[PDB]
Amino acid sequence: GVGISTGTFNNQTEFKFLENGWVEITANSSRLVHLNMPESENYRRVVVNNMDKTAVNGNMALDDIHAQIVTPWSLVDANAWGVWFNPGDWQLIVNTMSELHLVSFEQEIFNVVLKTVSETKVYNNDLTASLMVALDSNNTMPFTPAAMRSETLGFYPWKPTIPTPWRYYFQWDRTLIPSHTGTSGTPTNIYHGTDPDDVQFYTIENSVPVHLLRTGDEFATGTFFFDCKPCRLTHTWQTNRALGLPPFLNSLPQSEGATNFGDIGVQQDKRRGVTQMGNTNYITEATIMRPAEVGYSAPYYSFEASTQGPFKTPIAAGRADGNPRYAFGRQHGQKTTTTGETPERFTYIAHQDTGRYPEGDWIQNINFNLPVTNDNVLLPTDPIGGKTGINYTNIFNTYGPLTALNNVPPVYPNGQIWDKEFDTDLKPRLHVNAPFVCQNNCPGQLFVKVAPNLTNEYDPDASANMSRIVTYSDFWWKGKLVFKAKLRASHTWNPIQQMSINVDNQFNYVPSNIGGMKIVYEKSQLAPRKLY
Amino acid sequence: GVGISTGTFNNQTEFKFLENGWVEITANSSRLVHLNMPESENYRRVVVNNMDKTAVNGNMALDDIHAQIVTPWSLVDANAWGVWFNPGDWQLIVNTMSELHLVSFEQEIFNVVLKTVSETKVYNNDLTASLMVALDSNNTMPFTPAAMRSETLGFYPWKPTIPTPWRYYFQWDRTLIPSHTGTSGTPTNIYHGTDPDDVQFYTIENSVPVHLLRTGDEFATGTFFFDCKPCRLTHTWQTNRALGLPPFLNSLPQSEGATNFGDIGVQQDKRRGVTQMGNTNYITEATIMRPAEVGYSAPYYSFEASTQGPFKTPIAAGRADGNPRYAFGRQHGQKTTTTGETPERFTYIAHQDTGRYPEGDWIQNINFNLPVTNDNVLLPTDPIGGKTGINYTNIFNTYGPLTALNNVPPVYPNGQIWDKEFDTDLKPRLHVNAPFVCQNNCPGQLFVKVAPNLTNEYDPDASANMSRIVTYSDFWWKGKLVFKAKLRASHTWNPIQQMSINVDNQFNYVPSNIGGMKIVYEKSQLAPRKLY
Amino acid sequence: GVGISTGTFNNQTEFKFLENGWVEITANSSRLVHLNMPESENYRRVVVNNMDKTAVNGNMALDDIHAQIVTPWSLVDANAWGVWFNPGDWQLIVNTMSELHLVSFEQEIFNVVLKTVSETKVYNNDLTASLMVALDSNNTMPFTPAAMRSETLGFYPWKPTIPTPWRYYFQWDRTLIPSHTGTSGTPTNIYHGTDPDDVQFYTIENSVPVHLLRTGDEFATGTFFFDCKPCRLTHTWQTNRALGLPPFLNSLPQSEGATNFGDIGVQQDKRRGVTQMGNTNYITEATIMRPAEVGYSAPYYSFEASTQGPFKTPIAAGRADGNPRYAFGRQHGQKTTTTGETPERFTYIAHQDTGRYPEGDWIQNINFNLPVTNDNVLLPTDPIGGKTGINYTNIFNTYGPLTALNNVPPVYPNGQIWDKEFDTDLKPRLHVNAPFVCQNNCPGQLFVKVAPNLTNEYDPDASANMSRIVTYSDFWWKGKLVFKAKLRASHTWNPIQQMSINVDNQFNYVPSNIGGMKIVYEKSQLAPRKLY
Repeated sequence: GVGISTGTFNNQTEFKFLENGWVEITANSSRLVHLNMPESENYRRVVVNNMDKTAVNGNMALDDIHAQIVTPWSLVDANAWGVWFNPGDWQLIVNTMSELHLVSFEQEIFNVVLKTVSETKVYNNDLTASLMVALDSNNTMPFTPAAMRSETLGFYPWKPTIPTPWRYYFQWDRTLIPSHTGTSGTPTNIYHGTDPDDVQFYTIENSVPVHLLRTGDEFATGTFFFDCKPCRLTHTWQTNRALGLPPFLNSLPQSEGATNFGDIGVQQDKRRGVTQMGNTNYITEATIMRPAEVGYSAPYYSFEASTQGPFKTPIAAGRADGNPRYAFGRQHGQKTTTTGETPERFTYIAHQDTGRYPEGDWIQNINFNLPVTNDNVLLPTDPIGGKTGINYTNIFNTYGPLTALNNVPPVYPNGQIWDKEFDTDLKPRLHVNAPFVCQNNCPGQLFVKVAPNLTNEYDPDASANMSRIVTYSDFWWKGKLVFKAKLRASHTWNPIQQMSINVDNQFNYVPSNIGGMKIVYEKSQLAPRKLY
Repeated sequence: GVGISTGTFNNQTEFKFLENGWVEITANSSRLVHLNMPESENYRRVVVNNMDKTAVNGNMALDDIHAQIVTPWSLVDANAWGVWFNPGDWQLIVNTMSELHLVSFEQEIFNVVLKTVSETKVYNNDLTASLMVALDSNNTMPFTPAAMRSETLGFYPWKPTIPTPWRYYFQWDRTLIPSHTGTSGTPTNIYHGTDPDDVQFYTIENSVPVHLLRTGDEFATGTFFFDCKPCRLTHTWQTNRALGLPPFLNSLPQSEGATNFGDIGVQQDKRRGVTQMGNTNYITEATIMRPAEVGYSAPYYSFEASTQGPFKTPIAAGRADGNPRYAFGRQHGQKTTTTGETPERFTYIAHQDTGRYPEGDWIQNINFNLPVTNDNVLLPTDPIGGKTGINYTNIFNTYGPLTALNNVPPVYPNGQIWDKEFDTDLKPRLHVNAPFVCQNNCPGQLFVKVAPNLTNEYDPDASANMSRIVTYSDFWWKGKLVFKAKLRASHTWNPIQQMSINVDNQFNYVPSNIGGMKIVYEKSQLAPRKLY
Repeated sequence: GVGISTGTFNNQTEFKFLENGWVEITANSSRLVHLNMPESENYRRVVVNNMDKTAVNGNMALDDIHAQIVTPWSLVDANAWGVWFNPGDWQLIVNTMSELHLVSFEQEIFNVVLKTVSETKVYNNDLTASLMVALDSNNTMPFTPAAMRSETLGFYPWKPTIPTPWRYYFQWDRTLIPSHTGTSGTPTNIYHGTDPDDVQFYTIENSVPVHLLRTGDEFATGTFFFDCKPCRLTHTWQTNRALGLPPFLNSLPQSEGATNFGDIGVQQDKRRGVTQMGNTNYITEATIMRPAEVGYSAPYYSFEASTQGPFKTPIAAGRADGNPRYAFGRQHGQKTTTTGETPERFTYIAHQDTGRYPEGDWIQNINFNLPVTNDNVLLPTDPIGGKTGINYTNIFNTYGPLTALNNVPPVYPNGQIWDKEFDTDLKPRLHVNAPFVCQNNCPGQLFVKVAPNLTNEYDPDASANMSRIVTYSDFWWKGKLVFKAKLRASHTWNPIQQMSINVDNQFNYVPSNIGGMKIVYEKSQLAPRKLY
């Protein structure tokens, strides 16, 4: 009946140790989730069109034109690290573990409460009303990770949280020709509507069964199981210069200090080795044949425009370009006592040295007369197409068979845990948004809604919105995400980098006078790893 | 369902008589515990700083500076004697039983009722809301015995009671250089913040499971089992002067009265026996060797300072130095019909003679010429450091390998029953606050809270505190605390001191005209026992 | 056979993971040890008498007068942390473990080579000479921890080492009456000789069976197994002021910032609680009855005289006094390429707050009037004995039955691992120099010597010392030490302090331009632990 509890609340992280240095990290999590009824029971097709902003020349990158189907449902999304680990648990993981697997995931909605607002205000229990709950176990609906809009569940167990009102992308065609300031024409900036071939109008009611939980009942998902390749909590320092055997230092220093450098004792054009610039006798530090290329140069800040308008091309690793800029509100790390709509932001400068420094690059003629003349060398200071501010590195691309990369690091507390693989025939090698990629299916999105409490005056043949007795739900969500992780080993003599509390960062991890609480970014990959 | 009770109030105590002179005393205690919702859901960090009162010189001992983590949860603490035994039961224990063991302890919360307040006031039941209940079975939370503040459950079975709002100490660093009145200038009274090395921030949600009871189901703790050493309900009178064989008396008195003393026959330098004064022939009751020292002189009213500011050095046995002074409110013994904030107070003058009388002490020179001259004896009339008010016994310690001591007596009704042993590598001989001390684990602290009963207006991103439906709960708590105790035997001819109702103390044990009740303090070690 | 190798070098650390969160840590250590022949074969009794330095008044603590037996043997001592663990392994231990047991120890000598020098210098193999090796399995000889003098095996595997020449204390009687500068005359400073009742002359030749290893043979000390209680790698932040339930705060702060404190609502004389002060109604955080006493005050820089001369009385834990100060050489952590004789030094400021701050002490009269008048309070500024520098806290001792204490922390690399328990009938609670103390037996000391290669001219009747063929030995030593440690768990929300490499300490842990090395000290007890 009504008065019997339908479950329990758990936010314990349990570390169970196993054979051979493995640990099973059972990250229990639980939250009180609050849900108002939808603005309308209908599905809407809404077009956003900021021609007011993009019609100003030069503001082409501020295009927000898109079409979306607004759904009368809300999504309970736990796909962010902050939902699962408090910072001490994260410290234990990143300091102690080396590689990290994702094992299982399960959810439960329980202790549903429904309450109506009446008349001053009087709140009364709707013991007869129901909470509609759907689990897209078959991945029928379009996938939408809430982390990329900072819309996941909250990161504090003691604060209630809300689900995101769900929406998905309808198809549209849009063209936006680039223009700079002072072009003095009108660029073609128009919206073409929808290709009829590519129309899709999903609905929760047709796609998936819906359970009508009243108050004394509980919903439990199955125990999902992943098959992902490992994430690694260790970074690589070795660029191309670091791979392989250094040259023999024939003349070592005889006294201490920084000024006493060591010298290679043989002329550069009578050294012994192998090089790929075959016409050149010089075997330098920079020209000797390495096995492969670590990382790749990319055309940074370039936009392709498919039919759906311009978009920034992704970059695998940063030096700046590449390093993501997470921005988030008060559920998700900002000081909860802050006043204002301005979000807190950080750029995650990853530890991995896989990236590039474009100002050091250059191209030069095949003849390779080493005291290069200006005509024989193309430098980052040189213009392309007459534009002083654009140089060749902005358009350059060195991706090739010899390129070697690392998967993107975890980004606690805001970043994703998992993402689903593309449905394409040829599939991307790495996802820039999440470390683990579900290979063939991913956890079903859990959609939640409060059923219509109709008024006695309702008449479906009338055109106006149906009068609904105002009702809202509070319900408890429980989740259990299991990881399998390997404890590290101290291969090297020296101590490694480790996450630590210090005088500077102390008060980020304890509340203020008035319960002001925050969570700060903590770097996931700390220990160096021998790439070669 | 809703309408079915889930437990029986029981405040009896059985005395079950086992073979071989042991009684299993089962104490049951039941209380209606009333719980308002917390002032704020967020964990707060609050520093208290009475610089204003400690900056005036001489007020060093009034130092109240501390930091604490004010917590939404409230604690149900039953660790006091008055919760379990009434004066009649306590009489039957102390008057008849020589030693007392703890056996087991268990708790049950039952018959939860949740109610909501709406503005005149109308009180309505909320069958959907839930009491949040958590048990720290693992003792992972910081231990907080409520008896030291007199915030335990109430000691009357009929009155309802309230649980203590929970809080625990945080790190802080402080220096308070002392100063008498008339000091030239201000001492360094300053607060240094918190060491990052020492930060521990605990939360119930991340540490222990939590149960969302609602109105219809119970929470029950398994039978915890103690292993503590016996508390002995009998006191020792024998000072060093009363250990061993008294001297032989040659001239016994021949008539009655106090004037007719008996005399030892032979001169003090011609007596026989063992002294521990190698250069002295006088054998006297002060000088004759004894097996060991009962009790120890300790530096009385010595305040001692750590990183966290000054504190009193505790003392194991009092004579009024050392003897504990309890201040307590109307839940816990004061006459309930009295007005005013002012607590009732007693000082527990224990029977046992393990204490000291500092004004009688003295130290004299090794040479030990008998009628000791002024220069050769240091008396308690003599000033250390020129301070007339501070004689040597204030600065004096005689703890040693020969010190013998008793455990602290039980104090009824306010004294603690059990206490947790320290996680130090070297553990103290006794705790001055409770007779029994848990060797390896102690009963789990029971935390309670009422869930956030939100309103429709809630937005987690809003800076202001969440709007909550004003909720309170009453839940019946039932405890069962089992002891095992040994019946005494009459070894002496003479009868022993006993607790008794008399014309003076009569009306302390029955209610007043308007139903006021009190519980006076009762002495727990009445029968004398043989030390040697 | 001469040429067959007799062992294998091993300096690896294996971290082997057991059930239930235990890690078996197998530290292997291997060294080359160089042993010249003794200066003379005879046992020598030598007395050191530095009257030239201590006859100057005030040079009392510079007393070095002692007697010792200078023994031809040399001791191979591995009893120090740096012999076994490098900084990376120690980082893993301190950052990831919680308690650390000590399991077993074994030793080996292998690949012995003997050589002789003939006059330019010619080096010739001594195929027939032998190295005397003696294990004192029964501990007949006095235990002699070389780490006290910083003469253990060196901490670098790739650098040879030399063993300490063995010596032990003979008995001597001494009196040194102290004096200050400007004392009237030369005080008693005399060497009395030796008490015949206490004479003990030990020879390795008579007390242990001596093995003779030529070149093709080994000696393997079988596995000794310890039974020591665990060392804890966590530190206790709570002092007495932070034990128990904090006082309830009525005036919670309503705005951010350190300058907005909370306040207790109730006046100090109307405040509920318990105090060990029978005549004081003021309950305050200094006076409230804590369970026991964490730490203790001791007479700081007190020197005490035995039969054999003055010595520093030791202190269990420091704030300064009590904190150990190490002086160590090139083998044991100093920059190996430094010129000069001066040792490198550090003072190990342990993280535990069990120490005292003597400037905050005060003692006040039993009446306890609050604005204390000068006569009624003794401060650390007041003179005692008429001396202005010495104050009462130099004499004071707070040690009592209520004292709780922590064991000595590990000090990496120069501190001991184990030490032998004293043979006294009552044994100390702790040792100030090793974390583990062997309960009944401790691993045997290994004494090494190169046997005499006599010349043909030898005659025992000759007055002069014998003639020897100048010879020395190099032998490879290997040892294995096994620990059993428990991995930590993240109880707190907040991260803990952790050992890390950073820009300040980066070049401490890696070799220099001309191959220098150092080992900087590293703190053991990092993570906080709760007492109560």
